Amino acid sequence: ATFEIVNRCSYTVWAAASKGDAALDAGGRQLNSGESWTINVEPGTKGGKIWARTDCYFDDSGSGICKTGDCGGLLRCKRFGRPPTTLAEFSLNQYGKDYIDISNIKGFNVPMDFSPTTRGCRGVRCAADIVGQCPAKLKAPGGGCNDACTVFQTSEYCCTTGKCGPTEYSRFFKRLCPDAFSYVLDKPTTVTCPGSSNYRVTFCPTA
Repeated sequence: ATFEIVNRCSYTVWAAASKGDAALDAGGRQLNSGESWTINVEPGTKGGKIWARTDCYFDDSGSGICKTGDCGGLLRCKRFGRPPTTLAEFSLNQYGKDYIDISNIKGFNVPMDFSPTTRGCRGVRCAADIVGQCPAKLKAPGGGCNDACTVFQTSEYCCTTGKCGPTEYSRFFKRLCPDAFSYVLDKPTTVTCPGSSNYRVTFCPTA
């Protein structure tokens, strides 16, 4: 499977890509404005994610920092990212089907489009101006908009039981971004496409 991570943002970003315990394809890139990087994701791959890192410096040694989605300090993300981050997440070939989906459970820090490039199903999207109306207590350290948990690490906000519920915060994201997860116990927003379908990820969708 191929994912086309297109960067439409007016700035530079370091798209990111991990299956959490490892990179997915090349793990990390940097695209300037209007650039795409094409990664081959392994078939049957479970639980990969793609996100975007903001405001960074990495040497000729793949280290450094990013105000957002910093993955243990390194270009080539082999590990998931530091909050706050719009979460592009897929599981492929789990019995004929594929699972695409965007989640704000890890916050928001860049608008995204995750859409199939094949025939089959729908893409999902979360391009509202989150940073723009982020509640000030979610107001982000880097230039994103943090999630309750990353902000209080309280039970409530963290679903630190299993038994959960919605919060005045979870719905800010949900009022804004309905097709994405605003919390764990969130009525899943998954979009089951066809097996082996190819996708396209877009940073700063039409707008």
